[PDB]
Amino acid sequence: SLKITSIEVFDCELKKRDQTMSSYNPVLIRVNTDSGLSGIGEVGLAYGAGAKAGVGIIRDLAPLIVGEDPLNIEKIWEFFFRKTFWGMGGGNVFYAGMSAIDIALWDIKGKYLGVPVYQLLGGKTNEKLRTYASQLQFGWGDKNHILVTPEEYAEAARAALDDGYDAIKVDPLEIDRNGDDCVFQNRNRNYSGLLLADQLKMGEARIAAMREAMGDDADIIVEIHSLLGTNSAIQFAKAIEKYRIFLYEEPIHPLNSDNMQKVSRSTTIPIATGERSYTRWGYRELLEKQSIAVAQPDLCLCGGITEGKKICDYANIYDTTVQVHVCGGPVSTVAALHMETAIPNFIIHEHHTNAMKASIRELCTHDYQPENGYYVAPEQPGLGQELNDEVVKEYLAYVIK
Amino acid sequence: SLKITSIEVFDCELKKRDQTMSSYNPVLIRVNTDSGLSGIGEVGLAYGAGAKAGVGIIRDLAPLIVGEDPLNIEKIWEFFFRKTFWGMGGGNVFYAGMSAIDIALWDIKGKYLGVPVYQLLGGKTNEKLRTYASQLQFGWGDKNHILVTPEEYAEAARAALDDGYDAIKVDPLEIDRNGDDCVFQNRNRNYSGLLLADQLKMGEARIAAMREAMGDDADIIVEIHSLLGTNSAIQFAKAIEKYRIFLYEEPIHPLNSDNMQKVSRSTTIPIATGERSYTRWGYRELLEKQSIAVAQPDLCLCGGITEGKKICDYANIYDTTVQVHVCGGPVSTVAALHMETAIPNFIIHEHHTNAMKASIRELCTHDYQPENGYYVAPEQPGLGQELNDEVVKEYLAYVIK
Amino acid sequence: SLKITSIEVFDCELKKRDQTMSSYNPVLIRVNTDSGLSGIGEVGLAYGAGAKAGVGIIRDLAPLIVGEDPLNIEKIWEFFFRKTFWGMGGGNVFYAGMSAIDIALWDIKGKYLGVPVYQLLGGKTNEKLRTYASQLQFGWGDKNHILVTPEEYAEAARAALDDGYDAIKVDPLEIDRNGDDCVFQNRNRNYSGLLLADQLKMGEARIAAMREAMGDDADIIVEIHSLLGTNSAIQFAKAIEKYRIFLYEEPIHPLNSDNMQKVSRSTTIPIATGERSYTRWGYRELLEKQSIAVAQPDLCLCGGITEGKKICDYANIYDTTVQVHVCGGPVSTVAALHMETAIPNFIIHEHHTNAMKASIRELCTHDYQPENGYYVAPEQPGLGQELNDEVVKEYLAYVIK
Amino acid sequence: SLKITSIEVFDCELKKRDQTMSSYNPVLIRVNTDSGLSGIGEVGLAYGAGAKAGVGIIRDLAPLIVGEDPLNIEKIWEFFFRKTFWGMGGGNVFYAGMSAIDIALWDIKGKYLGVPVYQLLGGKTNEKLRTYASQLQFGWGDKNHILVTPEEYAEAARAALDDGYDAIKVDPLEIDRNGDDCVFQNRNRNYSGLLLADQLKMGEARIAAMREAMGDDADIIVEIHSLLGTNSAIQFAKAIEKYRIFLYEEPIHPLNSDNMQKVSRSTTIPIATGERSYTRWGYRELLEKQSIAVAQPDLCLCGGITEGKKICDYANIYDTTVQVHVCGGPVSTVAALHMETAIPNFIIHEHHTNAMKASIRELCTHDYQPENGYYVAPEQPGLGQELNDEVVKEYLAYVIK
Ligand SMILES: [Mg+2]
Ligand SMILES: [Mg+2]
Ligand SMILES: [Mg+2]
Ligand SMILES: [Mg+2]
Repeated sequence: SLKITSIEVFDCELKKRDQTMSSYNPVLIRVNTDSGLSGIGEVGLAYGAGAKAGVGIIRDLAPLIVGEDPLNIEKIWEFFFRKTFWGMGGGNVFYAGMSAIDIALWDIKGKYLGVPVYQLLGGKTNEKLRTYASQLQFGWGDKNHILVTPEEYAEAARAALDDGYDAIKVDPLEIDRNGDDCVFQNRNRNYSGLLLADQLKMGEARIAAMREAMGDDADIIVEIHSLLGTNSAIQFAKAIEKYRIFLYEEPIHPLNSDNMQKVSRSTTIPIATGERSYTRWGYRELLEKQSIAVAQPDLCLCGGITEGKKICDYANIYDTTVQVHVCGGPVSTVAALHMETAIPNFIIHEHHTNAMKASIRELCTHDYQPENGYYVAPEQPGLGQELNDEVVKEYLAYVIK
Repeated sequence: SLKITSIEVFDCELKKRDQTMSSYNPVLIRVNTDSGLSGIGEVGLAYGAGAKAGVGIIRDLAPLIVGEDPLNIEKIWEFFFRKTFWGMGGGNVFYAGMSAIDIALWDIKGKYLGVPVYQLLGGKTNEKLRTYASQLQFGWGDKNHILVTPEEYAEAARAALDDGYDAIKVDPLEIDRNGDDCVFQNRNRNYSGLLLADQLKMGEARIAAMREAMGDDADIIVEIHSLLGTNSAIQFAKAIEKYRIFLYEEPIHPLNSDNMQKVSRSTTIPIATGERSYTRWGYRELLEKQSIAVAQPDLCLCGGITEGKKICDYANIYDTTVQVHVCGGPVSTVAALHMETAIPNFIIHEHHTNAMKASIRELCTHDYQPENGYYVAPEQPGLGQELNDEVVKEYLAYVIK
Repeated sequence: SLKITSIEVFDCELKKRDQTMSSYNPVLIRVNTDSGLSGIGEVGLAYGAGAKAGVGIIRDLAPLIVGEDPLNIEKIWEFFFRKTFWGMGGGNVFYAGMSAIDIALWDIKGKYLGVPVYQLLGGKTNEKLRTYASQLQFGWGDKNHILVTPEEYAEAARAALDDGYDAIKVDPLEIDRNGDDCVFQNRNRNYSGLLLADQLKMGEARIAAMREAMGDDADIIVEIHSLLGTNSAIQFAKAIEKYRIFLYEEPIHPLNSDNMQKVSRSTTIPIATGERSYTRWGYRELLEKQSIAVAQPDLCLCGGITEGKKICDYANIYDTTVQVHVCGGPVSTVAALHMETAIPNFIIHEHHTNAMKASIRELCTHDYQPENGYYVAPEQPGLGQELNDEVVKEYLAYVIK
Repeated sequence: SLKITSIEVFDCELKKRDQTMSSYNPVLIRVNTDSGLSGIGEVGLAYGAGAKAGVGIIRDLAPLIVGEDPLNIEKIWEFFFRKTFWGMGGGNVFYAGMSAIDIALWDIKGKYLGVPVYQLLGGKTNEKLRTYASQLQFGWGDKNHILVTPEEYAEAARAALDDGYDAIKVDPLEIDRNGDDCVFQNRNRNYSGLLLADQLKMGEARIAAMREAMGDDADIIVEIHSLLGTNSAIQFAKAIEKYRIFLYEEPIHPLNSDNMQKVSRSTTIPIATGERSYTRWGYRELLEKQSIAVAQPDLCLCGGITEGKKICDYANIYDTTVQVHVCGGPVSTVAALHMETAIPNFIIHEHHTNAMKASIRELCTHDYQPENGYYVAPEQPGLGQELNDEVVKEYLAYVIK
């Protein structure tokens, strides 16, 4: 049999190699065994305020499974859920720690059994995966900058379509009229109540310009990053329904599920959420209340592959399809690709604007990128990724033995 | 006006000074200002899997408020909620980081204004605070060890009453037949479904013996630590109803609020929970579904004094009274005392079996202990504690400047 | 320590100095202590039928706290709630009496601690406060008269915008086709059922003329003063949705919360209410039923600053923002300014058309007015207002000793 | 036709004529007409904090109907509801002012038409009215003082039965161990959460002793005066169910109707409330949620005879029967008797322990007292009372002409 021998934690402070990417700190792990099979995982706190907590949570959780059999993945998941105290009252950090370990264990099991992770998740259901260009308020391809003017948003939409995408996502309210970023800066605090005329006009004009540039057929997902409250989310939705919006993502935060239901009932645009929703239990009220068209769990936050699969299976009975949230290192991308290949209720894959950055790509050994708007799964045993040790040795923070 | 100059984070690995306390690791902070006024706070992850994540979250949050005016407490809270990404989909670790900072800010403001924190929370509403002896499964007073036999539990109860308490709390199922601890060990996995006869008998016998030793008048709170599921929680409740139980704490975890409601409707014992429920949003479904008689936020987890007050005020409209959850360092205790002194809907104060332990006491410079089953408020400016520098220098982990 | 020594009640029958303002009777109080620190408050019954009851309620409540420590503000509030009989079945008059006393106690506590009241409410969250010109059916600035013709309403909108406002409020149905006032006269009794064509046309034409005059960007709040019933409120709302209405205030009275929900579900205009809703308990059904976008408690009716803060905190979890209702003397204005400065869910401040009247301004020592559409908080200890004794000595009605 | 010429308001400070009755201050009015017909009414704020507000509200409302035709009772009621501002967000004081006027108008109309008021309410439905001896915690008959010991309560019960009653009401928790009164004093603040063992025992012992002294057949109503909260109300109910309790009155206050429902569902004792519930709107949630077996509007608070009748008629469709709340002057009694004589859903009449007191009796010119546990209706035109001018001249406070 196998025993876990050590877990390495990498604090990937990208600013050390790429000062461009200073808002960014992937947290990667490697779980090693006495057989010599290792697996890699990722804690999904690469952006916002969380990376150092993410490193910490691996230090908290890793000691509990040193010496244990990695193949009992359900048992290990349940132990973390039940026997840690915080497993039964956890959130983004705790479940991110479980997720990272869980991903690595799936990687190990695939290598042990000689097959890609999608085989272990039910086989090749989807041979290729429709993909969108994500977060175009930061540009696409050539012109990468913070976009303010409607013409700039139109240009980014054209760039993405020229790159062979037939779907894009944009947050048209994140960037204020001065070019400040409302996700991370105290700007437009009124967003949580009702929009001002200028703000409604700013957001609608960006979407209008993008729809004009793209034509009618390509799809537009409107990302809101939980910036709006129930009333402004509905207000803005009604202003943009005329542009044929595919999905309306995180119109408000997920903490009040009844408010999510009210948003969904009050616009014709289908609602997506999930990146800030963790475990089956974090989807129960969203699904039961018929509030969402699309679930977007992050496999590096929601409980990993074991739990992600369960969220997908559950979503299916409410006609809710799945786009895994992906915004971190290469490990998140491969976990998503295996999940999406296997699940019958896949809808679309998210290709983040920064997924081609050198400092992200160099963390791992393989590069999986879309071609002409489509992704395919890795075919090697396990996830099909390893860490690039030449780079990650500089990011090694802790070894749990 | 004032400016935050640095935040110190203390990783209190108590095992370094007391090998008996290796299950515990308080996480303390100190927020310093350019006036020389400092405030102290606590991240409520002293037990279970979480301490190192708690250290990390302070590394993540502290840099965002270095240089800012500490007096703008509501603004700082809201910024953490809104502009960090994870504040709108947090959990135990994120909200614990917010809590510690918030508590340190109230300490600063009390010191600045020259009054105890209870004055800033509305004044001296409750002159003294009824207190219970908490967690008697580990003994009380003279005989402190893991208790197994009904007679041992009866002895603990007598010891508590002799110490001047007229209320105790006990988890009569945590310890199995062999003395193993179900909270942190993989024992009695069947607890989440239905109890076996031996287990029902084991728990009831402990309660029965305790009630016999105490007499009818002293109160028994039954703690379940979310060890049971809906069905076993009800099964066990109905077996112990005959002993006149004051509160039933965490019969199940709080992740499914409808199941909490079902428990509440299926026993005559009033339900308490809340140590694993964070922010006002954490209490909305519990209160609206009329599921709980007593809310138990931990001020070092639930969002601090600012948010804890709001939880208390909200609970009041549903006739839900409050016992702050306290299991950590001396900072958690004083935050609790100030809150409980101010709120009209205080019910009882939790005095944990280890809150008198040297290795916990020695973190801070003052003593606050109950007398004749009652607590009173600190009366000095601010929280009424400082760090004991001679001790905590050995625990200093990071300074954010 | 401090003890309350006396409470003065001022029956401000403005007609004694200003026959123009004969519909108006502010009720002010002053609470004095043995330290020489005094605080002022206001009973929010300056208009409609209530002022003499308001004077009476201070006579009823004041004796109960002579000799008591004013710093225990929560204790005093709770005593009035619990131990007066009518505190637990009260309404506008009883809660107005509690509010006035509560405001004065906050004033005292701010002076005692040397800081403005907003500091005690959580600090400076909002540095400036967007303000609307309120009740333009009575004119703005130059032409103050009862407005009937659509051109007159357009003129008042222009006057307000010229005064530097970017938002206005108007009740376009209060004034009937003969210039009578439906709020206080038995006219258009059919309003509670369904509107007649002429009435629908009258109201819509006024709003249309105002939107035309203002342009598209400035905001229009439509005040209904509970004149309409569920069916006519919806009927009228649907007629005016085309003009981009910001808020629809008091479309019906608050006594049937399910009817409020039905109104909210049946129009795209966000609903505001609250001036006739008192205490947390008066908002529970409004919020739970997701009926309101904006809460408008009057701090001189709803339970004061202590309770107002609690209403704001509660509203926030439903994405409900707050505009304090202000239509009385200068004390109401300052209480609102301190509240709005501190709360994270402020949306807009109400500047009533009569807030510049000489006979109102002369009641107090300071004048706080908006500049270019914005208010700021007072900065002196306490509320930042005192009574102007030269004037108010003529209004002194009772001293409770 | 007739015209109202003046309204006299009497501030009945009974302490001026009887120092034993200093807790009580009836507020009476007389409405005079140009025909010489007068009517009398009562503002139901004779106890608790409210009398002077009640005098004031008559000053506020009276001027609005001087000169009007008193026969248009529905019109006058509706005008107060609709055209005063506060009538659509009132409460105890506002609706009490409406009530007093309304009762005086029915007195006038009965006199004008030459028939007792019950005839105008539908006729003599109930020839006699079962009556209970109310509030035995203050003694009955020979021994009138604050009662403490179970034997004292048993003695009160025997005294009532000897007086010909076959039903009593008692609040067994209002008086503490030391004889202090929890209704108006800050004692037993914990009552709003959960009862302590001593308090549960104290209340149960009083009920037990009473049931023993009475025998099984006579009825016991348990009054709680809204002293308990949801959880303690249920706790105490379940302790006294064994004594066969007829009604449980005001187990909690009426501000949260969902909690009232929860109480109703959690005990086998039928719930009564309504003295602190006003207008039909005050009863809607109570009746629809099937929370109450018996409604207890006070006609001097709930909106008078006009509105009281409507409450009775509405309660009927939910099988809710009516006991009018009566604790005030002789006017409240006769209004009750006429209402109860007419309504098909009468259940029992409340005879308060002080309704026979000289200082209350002497306010009016006639005697109406129960006999052998039964009341009958007055038979003279109108209400069947006049003011005793020789007494009330000393209480005259205002005349509105
Ligand atoms: Mg997103
Ligand atoms: Mg616990
Ligand atoms: Mg209004
Ligand atoms: Mg009663």
